[PDB]
Amino acid sequence: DRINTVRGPITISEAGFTLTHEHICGSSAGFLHAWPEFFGSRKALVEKAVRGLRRARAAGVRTIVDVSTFDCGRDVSLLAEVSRAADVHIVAATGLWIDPPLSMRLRSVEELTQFFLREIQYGIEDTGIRAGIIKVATTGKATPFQELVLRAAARASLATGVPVTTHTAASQRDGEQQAAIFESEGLSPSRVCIGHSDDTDDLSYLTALAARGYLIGLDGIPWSAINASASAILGNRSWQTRALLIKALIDQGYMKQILVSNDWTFGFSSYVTNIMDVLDRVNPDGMAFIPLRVIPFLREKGVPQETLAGITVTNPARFLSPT
Amino acid sequence: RINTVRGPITISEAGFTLTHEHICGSSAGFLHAWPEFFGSRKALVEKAVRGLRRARAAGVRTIVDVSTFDCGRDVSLLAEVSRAADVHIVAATGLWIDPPLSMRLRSVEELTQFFLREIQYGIEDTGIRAGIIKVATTGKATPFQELVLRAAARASLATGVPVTTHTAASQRDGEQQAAIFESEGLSPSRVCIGHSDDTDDLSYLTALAARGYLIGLDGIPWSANASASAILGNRSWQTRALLIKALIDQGYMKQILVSNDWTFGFSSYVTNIMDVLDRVNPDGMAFIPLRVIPFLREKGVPQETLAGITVTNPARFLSPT
Ligand SMILES: CCOP(=O)(O)OCC
Ligand SMILES: CCOP(=O)(O)OCC
Ligand SMILES: [Co+2]
Ligand SMILES: [Co+2]
Ligand SMILES: [Co+2]
Ligand SMILES: [Co+2]
Repeated sequence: DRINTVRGPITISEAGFTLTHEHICGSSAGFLHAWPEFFGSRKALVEKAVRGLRRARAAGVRTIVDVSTFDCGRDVSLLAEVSRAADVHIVAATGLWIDPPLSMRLRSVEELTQFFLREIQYGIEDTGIRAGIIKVATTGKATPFQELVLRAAARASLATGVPVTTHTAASQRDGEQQAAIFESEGLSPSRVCIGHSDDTDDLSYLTALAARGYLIGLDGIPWSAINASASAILGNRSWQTRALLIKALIDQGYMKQILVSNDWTFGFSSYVTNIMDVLDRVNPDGMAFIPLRVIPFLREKGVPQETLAGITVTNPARFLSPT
Repeated sequence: RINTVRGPITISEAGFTLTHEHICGSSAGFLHAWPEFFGSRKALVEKAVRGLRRARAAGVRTIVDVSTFDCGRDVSLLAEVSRAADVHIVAATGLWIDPPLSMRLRSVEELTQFFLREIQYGIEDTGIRAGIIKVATTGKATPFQELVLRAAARASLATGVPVTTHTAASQRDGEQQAAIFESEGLSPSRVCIGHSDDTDDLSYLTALAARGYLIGLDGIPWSANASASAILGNRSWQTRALLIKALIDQGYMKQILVSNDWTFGFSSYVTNIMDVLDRVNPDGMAFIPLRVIPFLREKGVPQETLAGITVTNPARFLSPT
């Protein structure tokens, strides 16, 4: 009874192979509840999510961390249903993403701290489900509100021991501004993951954050566009280029600071209409891309099996553990 | 028949109707995720029930809650308060000033499907159908706001359900809204140009009323630090109320819709705004029948005209045609 999941508290050993940055549905607050037909139906979305996590479990995955926040349309009741049906542990998230509504964006740091603490200590909505991770975001230079979210995330993390994970515009080196704000609040670097870090080839930026104790979120491995709307989100860099960054950080002695994931989803309303149809053709493996296509690739390049097992099992366990 | 949060009602059951009100001004999913922001869900229900009972004792029989999906409309809350207070509440579809990513990236065809499902099928999984479409512009319409107005027009034309708007009246938004609605084939009699009491430009108001539009003089009690005087304004309630008399004197009594634009919870603004609002207007939703109606009677407006504005006009507006 260490890590909080959508099914209740589980132990460190029960976690196993863990994908640290995933989504069941990328949406907006109240959207799935108000317009389920957008995704065909709520039943069609549940079935697509259950089939996907079952194929991921058959490939080796035992736990996924759903980093969808309130404004990313997190519906913990959906997460609970798909978790139970697929028999895969799902860790829920609190925090705020890139689309906070007026009722969230006009709040103070004290109020946001109360909201984050409520979702971790009491529960999310009326479900009783407690969050086991805090997700925050910046897209370049932090807005005055985003600074308050990062400070509230840090204050909520120090009071509960629950980790913090971030969304970044990696090419603009956001991890450094996020890191500076977290440390100004007294938050330990070992409790933070700088996500979307595989969107850049700047190894100097990655190794420096890793040297301070930060976990590097190399979470968008299958995202490649090799269509203006699809190119702007997937990027023009291959999956191999993103995957070689895992090898590059191991070679420099930072195997303990790596967190790998797919940043996959089954429903996607916070982008263009038929993006889910384009995404499932680029990567038909889905969340099963890390154990099926990325792990045997790194084995062919010379990376040992024990260090890859240390990145997928030991690192997320230490990260998700309340300390 | 008009759809309410408790089901369909006849034109006669509507009675004295306030056409632009809110039980709670919030954001989508907010009340469900953070009810303690309002003290508790129970505290918000209790405040709303007492406020609606005060409105009922003053003569109000129906309120039109113009809160949209993005304004945090919770029809289950509206249903609970309507039952306890014995006041009919008409719910709304449409989009307000804060659409999230999943809404702002949608096409006109997709938004039309959404507005239609809330009117024809129901809101969420509640079975409660919307009886009005709420839209918004804050100055010149953004490309997205133009799509919302067109989708609102298409939803209205397929159902007969009316359209009510939010405007930046000082910038004369009603003229552009009118042009967009008319380009879609929407009859002016199915549209209310709201927040029209935010301007003293009578020429702009009469020009729209002459074309057949309903003029929403909906923020009568809104009068005044920085955050307070920003939305409230420097003009008195009497100046806002005299716009009702000014339009009757020009022969447009049938084109007037009056309301308070009140709320019992407000999270989509600064923290203790509710404490500021409750002292500016202690009457709440009872402001229109308790203060505005006797004021207009003192100025020479007949009771038959006032009953025409508060009972006849809203009934004709809400009735699907
Ligand atoms: C996946 C949907 O959310 P996101 O990770 O912010 O999108 C960019 C990868
Ligand atoms: C919640 C009410 O929002 P609004 O009617 O746009 O503004 C009221 C002054
Ligand atoms: Co992200
Ligand atoms: Co993500
Ligand atoms: Co308005
Ligand atoms: Co309003």
